Amino acid sequence: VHVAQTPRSATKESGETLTINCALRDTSYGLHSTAWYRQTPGQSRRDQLTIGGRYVKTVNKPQKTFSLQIRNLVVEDTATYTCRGWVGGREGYEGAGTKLTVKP
Repeated sequence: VHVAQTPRSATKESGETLTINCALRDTSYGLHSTAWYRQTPGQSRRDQLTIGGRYVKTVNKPQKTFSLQIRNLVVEDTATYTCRGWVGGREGYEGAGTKLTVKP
């Protein structure tokens, strides 16, 4: 059991949209719930993103896939983004991360 997170890294322009695709794989468990996290080089803890506004989430529980869209990118969005997929209430798995760089 693991989570495949694509893309591993991305460079985008300001005002563009980034899309991160994650898939729960190698498990007979279902996709229980999802969360998305962000961490900049200046942080040793990640922040959990609040969905809404520029952040749009999608969950396909039968396909065990889930994605995130960050719209109207700015330089401040430069960070590593991690998706998390729960197989239940007390157990979850995470992707290898997306290193995003946004150019001015």
